[PDB]
Amino acid sequence: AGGGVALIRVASKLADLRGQNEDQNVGIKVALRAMEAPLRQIVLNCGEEPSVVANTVKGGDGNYGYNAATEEYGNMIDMGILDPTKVTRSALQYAASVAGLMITTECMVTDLP
Amino acid sequence: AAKDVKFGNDARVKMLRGVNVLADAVKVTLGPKGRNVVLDKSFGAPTITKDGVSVAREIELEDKFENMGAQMVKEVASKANDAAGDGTTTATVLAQAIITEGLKAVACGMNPMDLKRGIDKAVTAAVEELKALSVPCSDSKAIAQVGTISANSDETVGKLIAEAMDKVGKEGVITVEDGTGLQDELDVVEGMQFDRGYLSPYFINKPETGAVELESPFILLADKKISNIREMLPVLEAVAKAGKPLLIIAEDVEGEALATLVVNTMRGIVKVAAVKAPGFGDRRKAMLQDIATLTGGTVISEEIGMELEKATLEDLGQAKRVVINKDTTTIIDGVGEEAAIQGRVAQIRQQIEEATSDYDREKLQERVAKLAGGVAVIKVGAATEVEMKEKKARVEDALHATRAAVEEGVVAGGGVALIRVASKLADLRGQNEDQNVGIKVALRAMEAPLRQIVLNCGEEPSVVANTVKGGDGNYGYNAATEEYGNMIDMGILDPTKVTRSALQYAASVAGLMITTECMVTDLP
Amino acid sequence: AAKDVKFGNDARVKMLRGVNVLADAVKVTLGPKGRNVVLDKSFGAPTITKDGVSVAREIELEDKFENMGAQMVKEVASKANDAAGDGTTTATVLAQAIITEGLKAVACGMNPMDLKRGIDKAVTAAVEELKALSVPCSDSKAIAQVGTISANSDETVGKLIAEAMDKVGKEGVITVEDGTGLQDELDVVEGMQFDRGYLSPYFINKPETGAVELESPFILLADKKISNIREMLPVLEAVAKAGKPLLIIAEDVEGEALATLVVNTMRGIVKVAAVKAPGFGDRRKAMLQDIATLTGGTVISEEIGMELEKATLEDLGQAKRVVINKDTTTIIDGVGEEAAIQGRVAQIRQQIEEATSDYDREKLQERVAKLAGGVAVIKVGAATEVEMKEKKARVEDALHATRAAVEEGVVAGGGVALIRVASKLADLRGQNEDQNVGIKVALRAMEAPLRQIVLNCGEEPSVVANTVKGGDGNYGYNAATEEYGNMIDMGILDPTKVTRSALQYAASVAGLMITTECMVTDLP
Amino acid sequence: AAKDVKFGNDARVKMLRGVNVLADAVKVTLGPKGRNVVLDKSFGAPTITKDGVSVAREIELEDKFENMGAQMVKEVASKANDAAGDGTTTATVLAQAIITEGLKAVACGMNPMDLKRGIDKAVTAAVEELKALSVPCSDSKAIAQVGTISANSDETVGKLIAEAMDKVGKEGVITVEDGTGLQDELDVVEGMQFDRGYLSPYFINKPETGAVELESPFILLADKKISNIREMLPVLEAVAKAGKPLLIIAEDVEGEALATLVVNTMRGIVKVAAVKAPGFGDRRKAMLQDIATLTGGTVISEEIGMELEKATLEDLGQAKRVVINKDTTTIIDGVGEEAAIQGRVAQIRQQIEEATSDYDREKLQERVAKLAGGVAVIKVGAATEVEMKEKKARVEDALHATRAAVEEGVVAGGGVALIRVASKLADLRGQNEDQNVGIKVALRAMEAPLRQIVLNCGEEPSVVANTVKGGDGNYGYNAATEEYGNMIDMGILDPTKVTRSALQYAASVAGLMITTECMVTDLP
Repeated sequence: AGGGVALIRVASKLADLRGQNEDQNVGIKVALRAMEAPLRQIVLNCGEEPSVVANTVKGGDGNYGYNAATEEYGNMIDMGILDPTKVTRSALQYAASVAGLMITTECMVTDLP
Repeated sequence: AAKDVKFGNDARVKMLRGVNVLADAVKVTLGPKGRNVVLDKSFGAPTITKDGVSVAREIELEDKFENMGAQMVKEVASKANDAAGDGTTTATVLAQAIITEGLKAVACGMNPMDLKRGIDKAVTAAVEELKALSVPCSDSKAIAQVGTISANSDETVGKLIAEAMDKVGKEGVITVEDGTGLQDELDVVEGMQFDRGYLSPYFINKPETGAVELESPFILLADKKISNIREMLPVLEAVAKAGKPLLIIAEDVEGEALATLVVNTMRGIVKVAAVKAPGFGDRRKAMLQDIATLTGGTVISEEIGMELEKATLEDLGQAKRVVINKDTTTIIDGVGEEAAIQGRVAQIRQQIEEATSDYDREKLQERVAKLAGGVAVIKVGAATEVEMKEKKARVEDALHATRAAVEEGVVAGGGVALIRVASKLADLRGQNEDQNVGIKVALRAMEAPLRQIVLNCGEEPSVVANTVKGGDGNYGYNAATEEYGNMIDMGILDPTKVTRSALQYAASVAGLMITTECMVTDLP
Repeated sequence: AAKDVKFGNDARVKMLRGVNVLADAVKVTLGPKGRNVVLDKSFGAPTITKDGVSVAREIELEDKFENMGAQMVKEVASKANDAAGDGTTTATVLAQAIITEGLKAVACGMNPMDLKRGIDKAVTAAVEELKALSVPCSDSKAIAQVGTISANSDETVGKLIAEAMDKVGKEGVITVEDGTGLQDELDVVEGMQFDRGYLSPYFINKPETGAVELESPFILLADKKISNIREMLPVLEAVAKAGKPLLIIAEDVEGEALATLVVNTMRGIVKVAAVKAPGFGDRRKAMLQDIATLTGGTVISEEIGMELEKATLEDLGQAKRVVINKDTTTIIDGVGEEAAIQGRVAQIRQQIEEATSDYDREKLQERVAKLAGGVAVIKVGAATEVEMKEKKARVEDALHATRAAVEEGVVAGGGVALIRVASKLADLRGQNEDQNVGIKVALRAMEAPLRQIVLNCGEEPSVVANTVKGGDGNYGYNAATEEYGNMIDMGILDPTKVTRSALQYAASVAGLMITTECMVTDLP
Repeated sequence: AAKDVKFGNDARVKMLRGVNVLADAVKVTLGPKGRNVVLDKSFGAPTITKDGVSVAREIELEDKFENMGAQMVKEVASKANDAAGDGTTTATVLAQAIITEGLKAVACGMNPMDLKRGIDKAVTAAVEELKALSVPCSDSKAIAQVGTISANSDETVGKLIAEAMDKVGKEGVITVEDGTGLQDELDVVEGMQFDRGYLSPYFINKPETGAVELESPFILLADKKISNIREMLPVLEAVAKAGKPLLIIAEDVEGEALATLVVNTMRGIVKVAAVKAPGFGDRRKAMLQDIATLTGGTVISEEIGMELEKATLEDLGQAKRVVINKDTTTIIDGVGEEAAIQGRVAQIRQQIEEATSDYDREKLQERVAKLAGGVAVIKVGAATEVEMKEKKARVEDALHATRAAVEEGVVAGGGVALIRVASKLADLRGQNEDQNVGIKVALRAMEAPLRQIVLNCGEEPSVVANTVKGGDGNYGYNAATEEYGNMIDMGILDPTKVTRSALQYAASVAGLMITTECMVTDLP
């Protein structure tokens, strides 16, 4: 399902996911909260409240989501708004990759101005 | 002195900046999850508080134009508190919301006069819709429930107020005093109340309530304007000997008489308070004699030929206690004889029969009701002094809220009554598009109190506001428990009078600021 | 005046900065290897001290917001000292630790209201766990041991306190005085104590203890509010002739009467002290007569018809000495006759038999216990005057610590009781993750006192804190000897009351600061 | 290079500032009472002009973001001029008006996407209403009248254009040339025109019209992409010997071939111009052979096996004159034989009969119409050379306006057609209130051209705009005579195409700027 609903749908299913310690648990929630950002941004550009739409999409199940073009809710696959699984997967993995590197960065070296 | 004059947008942004500083400082205290505000003092440690009235009082800004902005909204917000006993915070956040979106619409290019008219129409409609939503508070069961809720789920306070109102009536006079032991008391005494406050703020010796309180005072009664204190000298010196305070009930106290009394009391030479006599014209002189018979004194009028220089302690009336608000004076337990008081009631009660006019009849009925009705005196008891003072505070606040509930009923609390009303007026329109915007500005502003409460809880205001609007009636969001449901059943309610007053006073000043094109003040 | 208003993070970092300056200045004195703090004076040489109370008192910052921060925590920290007799330093370091990690968690994005609730739950649990760890202090052997430890291993002080408490009881009144020779003394005299402190700080003539001390004073007793000093003139002039100080026990002393007395005493014309009468209501008037019979004077009430203008030296009661704390007044060796006092005891003891209610019975038992119980008077002897003053100080401090030990027992000292308790609450959770963080913030903060003590020794706090947590019970690190072992056996212990009070008062203000969103103060 | 990035309001006010500087500079020239604009030059005296196109061209701002604003609107405004032959000034004032009120509404808090959609709906409706108001221009009487009005009331110019269009048809090709005497001429010759402009601006040798003009040129025809100039060397050197210019009609000319030709022509070694071949795919190769037969040359394709290195002057086609616009190429009086041309027409005319598809039939009809239709050549005569050049300019401008009138008719001039249309769409609404505002923004913007014209006259725009709206049809304000009346009868009219194009292109860029949230440019 497109319009960033696949990410928020997946994120809602992993509420019980935990790690080996509390810092890892926070790391999990940081990632799950971040998966709402694409949808929330799309909704913000429409001029609607992201919190309200994100909350409504999470309440539903499956490919239910918010059609940003028509500003109506419904099945995103039936409405013809979909991304290839490869682009959503790649986008998430590559985003998380660099975020992990920057989070674990303690030093930077560059030329003087 | 030379002035600084600003115009239009340049002047409006200054006021907006000013009211934002006041509103933002006050609105953090709103709701059950309200935040603390630390108010500094010159001596000692700072005051930590969640009281929006206490916070508001301190707010004064350096920028002259910004200050004017804040002081304008702050004045009308306190009138809501004087009228209904609550809603300073609520009125300040409502004012901010109307002003912010209003002044934005003025910069948009829309007509300020139409924006104001649209806001006023939306408020007028909202107040009527608010009365429909209002649940009455008639029987003494409901009076107890409202008093109980207002005193933080203390059934003893609701019991006290219900019993007190049962004695002297719903519109009767009730006063709270310090107890003399563990158990509470309730006594009816010869007393009176009239709508005339103190003539100067510097008579106040109880800054918490903001009222003058004199114990075992003498009461001077004079049908005349006291401008000079030279006439008062023989009276004031006679009062000072017995070691008791004084209450001046005259036509007025102006200039040098008022200024000298303020200096004498503030330094602490002789305790005194000055108030105007009730009413005006002929009925003023009639009501002055009611007080004289009640307190057991004598009226000193220039007409008959009696001077203040020749007055003595015997002419002065007396009582056990008196209380004076910004716009109220109360006399508790008068020394006057029962024969004289009952005799005066018989005179006025006969005049009701002889009365030809209705207006004449109605005013005579008010004079006997004040005199023959008396005053209820609740004495709050507790185990220790700290518990007695804390309980007494909850009784006074519950008594104010209960009165307002009895007058105009109660509505759903936590700012849901305003958003409920606002959702019902979606189809409300005006004469033109600028007025239509003015209406929507007002309806959007009515969500601000709830949205603020929800923000202080740490939840998303949009989500909660949207859910409350979806429902009907007294359905709302309980900010304390963070659960939805019927707000009246859950025991979260405001008197209709406080919500109404808060909205009307907020919209009043917002309308004035929106329609302001010029500001004048002294140079820095 | 115009105000400076700050909000949220901007306001919180100001308070954090302020409490850090206070805490860092005070916490260097903590522990047996505590460091010196040099406090400057305008005249003479500076004061070198290791007393956190003396250091704290001086702390005032230039930045208005930072000062507010420091003055907030400083107020509640001194309440722990007033309640338990010790723990200002400990409360200040605990407050800093909770605030630092708390305000960090607020910047993190976590809910301040949940953080506070988690802290409070952790403290409530910690206090219960602290009571379990507490070793009682019942018999007079244990009372001597605690007094001995508190007086720096002086067995003579423990012997004195044990014998004193054996005379008047555990909850009885004990006072320390200057000796008249080498050998110590202990005498029981007709006296009383009640929970009413001085009405103004400027009556204090002993700034070390911070208390009013009057020798051979007269005692005025009046059942009335004394607002004007005009009524006191004939009494004050009569007192001045005999050349003795005065004690005012009235309902209250307000405004001009209080202000004028403060000026007269401070200049040094006539020595006077003012205190409220004990209790309130009807029992206040009963307890005023207990003092009158004890001191051998007469009550001056307006009800019977007695005025302060007509009072004479014969009506005034008298004693040998009186002491007045921030919230306590003590009367030592009253002049009143044995026949009158024993007669008054017989009256009240008969009323206990006639008492229908339990509450009425319990208060009557308190009045006879105060009156018939008397006051123990320890007179500390020594060879020279310097040794007598130094010993007397150790007796007073040991007496405060011993009292607190008798009330709530003793726990392991050197900050190990807090870390021991904290290790036991690892599994403690709340309703949500923000509360869980709040709990861990509090549990981590309980290590701060020990970690600070270890830091002053020059050892690694992490290593010692880790080793203490590994052990069980009263096992801990002796900071003096730098050896591990049983802290109670090694003679390093705090009264449970001081550790409890320090933690609760520290957590109180930390909770308030964490939940603060706005600050208001005057412009610089 | 490092970039300067701005967002939202901060970025929008920069664009608004930029388009205001362009618009204000250009809009002073609008109307018959238009004001002069002095454009500076590095050498010689400045240029005084009332041409908004000339003024616009010069506008470039220092601030990078402001410049972007101006350069955006300036690009789309010139497209209206390229399409319809007029309306750069009009489009710039319309753009300013939509942008100013649009960006204001964005700062209001309204949705930019809805504002744009409302504007577009208003324009779509306006264009349809504009077509209804449009008076057709069909017969040759009306064609003369429009040409006469466009040439400043010169009936000789209208006569020339009417006769020219009567010869080659309404959609036929017409060209203007310098006369050879006093009397005018009109001749039809073998020629063609196709929609392919110059490949680089630096071929332009007539900067007034902004077009390439070559006299007695050779014409190279190649069915290939010419990237390298190494292949052209034997051809270019052969052309240089005869002392004549060259026209390159290839598939494309890219990179080094184009860059080297631009340098060679600009320095003035050999005159050359490069253009793409008409169409694409198979029909491109067909139309290249039409030109070869017309001009009397040979096509050089890689498919058959012919190289540009082996090409000679005989293979090159030839004509008397050629003209090349930004997006048009015209070939005038081809050398090709009448037998070959008529033979080629017979071939394609037979293919129309053999054509199975409609699309195939329609495109074959276009090829014969271009080839067999020919080109009209108006030669403008006058007494002196100064009069001949001035008249020739008026003929070309009148020919552009007449063309546009024949295509889509004519509407009332002086900006009254826009305000007339705008008054008819008062009831037009959208899906929500933000779209409704977007509609009104567009309708209010349509008054700007008239209001500007009236302002330049020195009259009050509000008064005139209000009077024109009150009337109906083609009633309007004649800015030249300062009298009201029927604008079509008074001889003040624009082609419907220029008013339509100006409005659509203005609304296009305004919609883009309104919906812009970010800007990126190089640092200063």
